[PDB]
Amino acid sequence: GRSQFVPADQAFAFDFQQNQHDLNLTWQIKDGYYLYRKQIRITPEHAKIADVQLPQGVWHEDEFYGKSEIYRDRLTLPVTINQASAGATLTVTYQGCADAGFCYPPETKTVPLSEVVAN
Repeated sequence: GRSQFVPADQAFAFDFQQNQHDLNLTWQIKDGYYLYRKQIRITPEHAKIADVQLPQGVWHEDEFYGKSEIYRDRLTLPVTINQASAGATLTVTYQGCADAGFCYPPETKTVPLSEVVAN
Protein backbone atom coordinates (compact mmCIF):
# COMPACT_ATOMS: atom_id res chain seq x y z
CA GLY A 1 0.00 0.00 0.00
CA ARG A 2 1.99 2.97 -1.41
CA SER A 3 -1.30 4.74 -2.10
CA GLN A 4 -1.62 4.64 1.72
CA PHE A 5 -2.07 8.31 0.97
CA VAL A 6 -5.76 8.41 1.32
CA PRO A 7 -7.15 11.96 1.70
CA ALA A 8 -8.25 12.93 5.23
CA ASP A 9 -11.96 12.83 4.30
CA GLN A 10 -11.71 9.16 3.25
CA ALA A 11 -9.58 8.13 6.31
CA PHE A 12 -11.87 10.08 8.74
CA ALA A 13 -15.32 10.45 7.13
CA PHE A 14 -17.20 13.05 9.20
CA ASP A 15 -21.00 13.51 9.29
CA PHE A 16 -23.64 14.92 11.65
CA GLN A 17 -27.42 14.67 12.25
CA GLN A 18 -29.41 17.14 14.33
CA ASN A 19 -32.89 16.70 15.73
CA GLN A 20 -33.72 19.90 17.69
CA HIS A 21 -31.68 19.91 20.90
CA ASP A 22 -29.85 16.64 20.01
CA LEU A 23 -26.80 16.68 17.65
CA ASN A 24 -24.81 13.56 16.81
CA LEU A 25 -21.30 13.88 15.36
CA THR A 26 -19.87 10.73 13.73
CA TRP A 27 -16.55 9.84 12.13
CA GLN A 28 -16.10 6.58 10.30
CA ILE A 29 -12.42 5.80 10.80
CA LYS A 30 -10.70 3.76 8.05
CA ASP A 31 -8.90 0.58 9.17
CA GLY A 32 -5.21 1.45 9.83
CA TYR A 33 -6.03 5.08 10.89
CA TYR A 34 -6.92 6.63 14.27
CA LEU A 35 -8.00 9.96 15.77
CA TYR A 36 -6.35 11.51 18.77
CA ARG A 37 -8.83 12.03 21.64
CA LYS A 38 -6.84 15.08 22.89
CA GLN A 39 -6.95 16.76 19.42
CA ILE A 40 -10.73 17.18 19.26
CA ARG A 41 -12.08 20.73 19.80
CA ILE A 42 -15.76 21.71 19.37
CA THR A 43 -16.64 25.43 19.49
CA PRO A 44 -20.18 26.84 19.07
CA GLU A 45 -20.83 30.16 17.40
CA HIS A 46 -24.17 31.92 18.36
CA ALA A 47 -25.18 28.74 20.16
CA LYS A 48 -24.92 27.31 23.68
CA ILE A 49 -24.05 23.59 24.02
CA ALA A 50 -23.54 21.39 27.12
CA ASP A 51 -19.93 20.44 27.85
CA VAL A 52 -19.01 17.55 25.53
CA GLN A 53 -17.75 14.38 27.19
CA LEU A 54 -15.34 12.54 24.95
CA PRO A 55 -15.70 8.70 25.27
CA GLN A 56 -13.02 6.24 26.47
CA GLY A 57 -10.71 5.18 23.59
CA VAL A 58 -7.61 2.91 23.59
CA TRP A 59 -3.99 3.77 24.47
CA HIS A 60 -1.40 3.74 21.67
CA GLU A 61 2.11 4.91 21.19
CA ASP A 62 3.57 7.03 18.41
CA GLU A 63 6.35 9.61 17.87
CA PHE A 64 4.02 12.68 17.42
CA TYR A 65 2.24 12.67 20.73
CA GLY A 66 3.91 9.83 22.77
CA LYS A 67 1.46 7.59 24.65
CA SER A 68 -2.01 8.83 23.54
CA GLU A 69 -5.61 7.91 23.83
CA ILE A 70 -6.93 7.22 20.34
CA TYR A 71 -10.09 6.18 18.55
CA ARG A 72 -10.44 3.54 15.79
CA ASP A 73 -13.28 2.18 13.59
CA ARG A 74 -15.82 4.88 14.51
CA LEU A 75 -16.29 7.76 16.90
CA THR A 76 -19.87 8.66 17.91
CA LEU A 77 -20.18 11.93 19.88
CA PRO A 78 -23.53 13.35 21.11
CA VAL A 79 -23.77 17.09 21.62
CA THR A 80 -26.62 18.81 23.42
CA ILE A 81 -27.62 22.16 21.91
CA ASN A 82 -29.32 24.23 24.66
CA GLN A 83 -29.86 27.19 22.34
CA ALA A 84 -28.87 28.16 18.82
CA SER A 85 -29.78 31.37 16.94
CA ALA A 86 -30.56 31.33 13.22
CA GLY A 87 -27.26 30.81 11.28
CA ALA A 88 -25.43 29.36 14.33
CA THR A 89 -22.53 27.02 13.65
CA LEU A 90 -20.37 24.50 15.41
CA THR A 91 -16.70 24.33 14.52
CA VAL A 92 -15.36 20.76 14.80
CA THR A 93 -11.56 20.31 14.68
CA TYR A 94 -9.78 17.00 14.98
CA GLN A 95 -6.55 15.30 14.03
CA GLY A 96 -5.65 11.79 13.07
CA CYS A 97 -2.75 9.58 12.09
CA ALA A 98 -1.99 6.48 9.97
CA ASP A 99 -0.58 3.23 11.38
CA ALA A 100 1.66 3.30 8.29
CA GLY A 101 3.59 6.14 9.91
CA PHE A 102 2.47 9.57 8.89
CA CYS A 103 0.38 12.13 10.77
CA TYR A 104 -2.37 14.20 9.16
CA PRO A 105 -2.67 17.95 9.78
CA PRO A 106 -5.73 18.98 11.95
CA GLU A 107 -9.00 19.24 9.98
CA THR A 108 -11.79 21.65 10.67
CA LYS A 109 -15.41 21.25 9.69
CA THR A 110 -18.21 23.79 10.19
CA VAL A 111 -21.61 22.33 10.98
CA PRO A 112 -24.65 24.58 10.25
CA LEU A 113 -26.86 24.24 13.33
CA SER A 114 -30.62 24.40 12.89
CA GLU A 115 -32.14 27.02 15.16
CA VAL A 116 -33.07 25.91 18.77
CA VAL A 117 -35.04 28.33 20.97
CA ALA A 118 -33.83 28.15 24.66
CA ASN A 119 -36.01 25.96 26.91
